Amino acid sequence: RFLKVKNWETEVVLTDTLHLKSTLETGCTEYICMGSIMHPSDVATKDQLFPLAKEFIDQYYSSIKRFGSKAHMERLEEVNKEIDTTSTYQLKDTELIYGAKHAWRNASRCVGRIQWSKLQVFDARDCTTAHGMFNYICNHVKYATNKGNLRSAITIFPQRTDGKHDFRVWNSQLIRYAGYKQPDGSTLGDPANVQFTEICIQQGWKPPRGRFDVLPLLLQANGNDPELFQIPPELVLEVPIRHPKFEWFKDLGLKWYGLPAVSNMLLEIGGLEFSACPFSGWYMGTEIGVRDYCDNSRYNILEEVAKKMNLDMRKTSSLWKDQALVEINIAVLYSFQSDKVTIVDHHSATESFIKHMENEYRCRGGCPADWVWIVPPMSGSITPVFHQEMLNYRLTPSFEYQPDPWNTHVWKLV
Amino acid sequence: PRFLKVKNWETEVVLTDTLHLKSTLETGCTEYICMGSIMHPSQHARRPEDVATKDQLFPLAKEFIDQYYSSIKRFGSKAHMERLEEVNKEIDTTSTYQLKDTELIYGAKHAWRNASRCVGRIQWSKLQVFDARDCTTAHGMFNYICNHVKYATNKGNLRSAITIFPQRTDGKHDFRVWNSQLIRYAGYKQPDGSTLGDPANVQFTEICIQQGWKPPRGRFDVLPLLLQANGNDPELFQIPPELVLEVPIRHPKFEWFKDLGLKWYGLPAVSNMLLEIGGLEFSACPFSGWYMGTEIGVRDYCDNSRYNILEEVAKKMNLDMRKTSSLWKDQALVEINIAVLYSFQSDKVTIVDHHSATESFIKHMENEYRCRGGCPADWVWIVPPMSGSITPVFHQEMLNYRLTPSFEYQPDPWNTHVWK
Ligand code: HEM
Ligand code: HEM
Ligand SMILES: C[C@H](O)[C@H](O)[C@H]1CNc2nc(N)[nH]c(=O)c2N1
Ligand SMILES: C[C@H](O)[C@H](O)[C@H]1CNc2nc(N)[nH]c(=O)c2N1
Ligand SMILES: CNCCCc1cc(C)cc(N)n1
Ligand SMILES: CNCCCc1cc(C)cc(N)n1
Ligand SMILES: [Zn+2]
Repeated sequence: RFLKVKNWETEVVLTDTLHLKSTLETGCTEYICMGSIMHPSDVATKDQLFPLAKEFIDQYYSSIKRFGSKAHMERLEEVNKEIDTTSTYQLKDTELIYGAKHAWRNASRCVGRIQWSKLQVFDARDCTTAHGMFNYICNHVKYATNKGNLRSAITIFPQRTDGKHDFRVWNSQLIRYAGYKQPDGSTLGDPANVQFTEICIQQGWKPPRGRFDVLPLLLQANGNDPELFQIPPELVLEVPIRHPKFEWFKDLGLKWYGLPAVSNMLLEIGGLEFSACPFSGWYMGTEIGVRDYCDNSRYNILEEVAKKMNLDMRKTSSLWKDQALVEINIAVLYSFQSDKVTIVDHHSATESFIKHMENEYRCRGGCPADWVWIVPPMSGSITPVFHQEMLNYRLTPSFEYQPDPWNTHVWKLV
Repeated sequence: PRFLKVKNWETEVVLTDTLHLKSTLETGCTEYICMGSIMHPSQHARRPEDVATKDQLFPLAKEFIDQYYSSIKRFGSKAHMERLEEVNKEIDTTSTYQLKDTELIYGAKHAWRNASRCVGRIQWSKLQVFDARDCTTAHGMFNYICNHVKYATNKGNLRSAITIFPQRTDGKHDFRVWNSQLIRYAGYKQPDGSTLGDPANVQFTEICIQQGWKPPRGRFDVLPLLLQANGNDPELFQIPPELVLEVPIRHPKFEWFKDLGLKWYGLPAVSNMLLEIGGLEFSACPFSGWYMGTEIGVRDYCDNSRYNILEEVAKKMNLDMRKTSSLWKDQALVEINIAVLYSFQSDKVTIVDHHSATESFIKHMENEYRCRGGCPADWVWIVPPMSGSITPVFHQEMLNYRLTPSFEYQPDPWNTHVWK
């Protein structure tokens, strides 16, 4: 069986055979599409783990042209031994690297996947304490930041065992700014992080109470209560935002951090669950300029920018929001480029994704892709992905969402 | 199971959908694959190829009549049972049946109500329905369409309307409007290789010329109507220009913008879709409303395989066009959409910006969840093609499913018509 996808701007048609390899739910049914649901909705038994592990080992030995080899059969046998005796198993280094890259390659919501095979994998499965996690994460940040010449990386902590000894980074990203609700109902800093800021303050963090306080790391090892650590400031690269034409823009006092690093997701490889696996790349400009700065629930600077632009803010149909949004996004890109911090604009990024997508169809039989997430949050139809049909399905290895740790952790102190 | 929630991530409002339990045909998606960005994911239809047997048509007829009599707090009433028996005899003796005027109006309005790709549906029950089922010729079709266009245009105070020509019978006698919209501009393949006018319409424009249309060969030549009645060869008709309201595009600050010489028509009137009610297929059912500005200014003017005028606007704005990261395309894109909205509003032609339209749709969703238990919506199509996330629909989860009556796509008639 085959499925065709068409680009309505170029008329190119690609043929997806890879979707036959999926085996997890999309959330949709034959009569309902849930393609726009954010999350369409504790450990595997021995019998469940066996075929998951086999499927992965089979896929890895196939990836390296060794399917059916004596080394393939011996690995299968070895894995079955571990599951039988210990109810789990341990990946080889080569399998871990392969699995981490393919979770990225399989990430249907990610437009930056042309880069998937250039991922630096840091094996942290020997870590046992939150201090050790802090060390590993500092090394990751320093390596990935590379003085502005950003390099993709992931650090992988010990896999889940019984579910009572999970490793977790409680932060949603490694570097994010604090948010403080004020008595008058206003918000200082990032409104998205108000809740996590409260948790930190409660654990003993002394907040500077400013607009751009880098949050501390809150790190949990082996199921223990999480612990606070301050990332050394010299490892946090930041970019002050200015505009190439509006000299007043710098007077907004805006800045952002250079390294985007998701730390709250779960990496599944061969049925094993890596609940702490922070990974980092580099920014597409609209992530900061459209969402981070201009979401109503975020920094929400459209009004102030539009005021300084003297826009007619009485009618929506003046498109003052649209005009201000573009300029903010110009500033963001000009600022990172001036400081020689890696960043990609949404036009360049989506153009590379189409080339990546077509290469994937040729060499792999397809490329699962989430149009709802791939299309940038501004100027959608002037990017090539808008006109690109895409098929969404779930391949494993994969990155998965997981409950926030403060909703499931049971505390131990006092 | 028997309820699905959708969340708005800006407001945290959650809505609970039970209406999807009434969905009739396949979305194309499965457990394992989502086809939500496929233009035509499914060929699942309610009636086969053409002239159905009794056991194929009657169950669909009964379902629609049942739904209509339930809608008006009857069901099982005397008139409902007689209507069932009347449709039964009509199918028995003609292999089809005829809708009452009330059923036809109910069906048209509910096809619009069920149109998951339409952001305009808060207006769904305010639709003027012109019954053109007595039409027999392309000349009569022309007369019906002129009246529709004049009524709908209403000197700029646009009014939504649909004109419904006779239903399909055996599939060799279809009524068709060959135009994709009642009013579009021609597109001309130039000798060097470029394209003059609207590149979307090059094929249709060439069919028209091949049918004896004499093209003025300009950038905004209103195409003729190409009308097909009762399966005969289609015939060309020129819409009287006084019925075709147009808006010259100017900009409220760039005085040079008018010198671009751009304009657009006021009336968007889709004429290539198929209206399905109770198993009956109306292959010619032109419907019109009024524009959301982005439809002209983002897609019509700025798509690559359309008018592609970002280039010119950008030069005149003196933007840096060396690299993409200057966002010169984004910047010109905004100015063009400002001009369009300013131009329509200045001439008092109905138009809605994408901020107002998406706000109305969120309110329409809330209304529909409250009274109907759900609202089918296609996020891929509802979210505007610019500034997506500063509109409220971007942050609104939506469920998509296929309710009947409905508007369906159908093949372009020149791929299927056997000429005489
Ligand atoms: C290298 C440059 C990269 C770029 C430009 C990029 C870009 C993006 C963008 C724009 C999104 C949408 C995120 C949002 O709007 O919140 C995204 C999502 C995602 N990316 Fe990439 N990314 C990059 C690297 C990576 C790497 C290295 C990984 C994993 C090793 C990764 C995995 C993911 C995943 C799992 C998501 C989905 C996150 C979610 O659903 O919340 N990406 N990426
Ligand atoms: C009254 C104001 C209306 C507005 C502002 C509006 C807006 C829109 C927009 C922006 C689209 C996306 C189409 C595109 O981007 O090409 C659309 C699609 C659609 N609308 Fe509405 N619409 C209106 C009236 C109507 C009416 C009166 C009907 C039917 C009686 C209708 C039925 C549909 C259908 C069936 C589609 C899908 C068409 C397709 O897939 O090509 N709309 N509408
Ligand atoms: C591939 C993609 O589905 C296709 O280009 C769609 C996307 N969303 C759209 N949305 C609207 N309103 N109009 C369109 O033509 C499209 N095109
Ligand atoms: C409701 C909707 O699914 C939600 O707002 C999505 C839409 N598309 C997105 N696309 C990206 N890249 N990031 C997002 O957070 C979202 N949010
Ligand atoms: C959930 N989205 C937040 C940030 C997503 C992301 C991740 C990565 C690795 C790079 C990037 N540019 N963006
Ligand atoms: C492919 N759709 C083109 C036109 C869509 C449309 C239809 C109607 C009735 C109104 C509107 N504002 N837009
Ligand atoms: Zn789907």
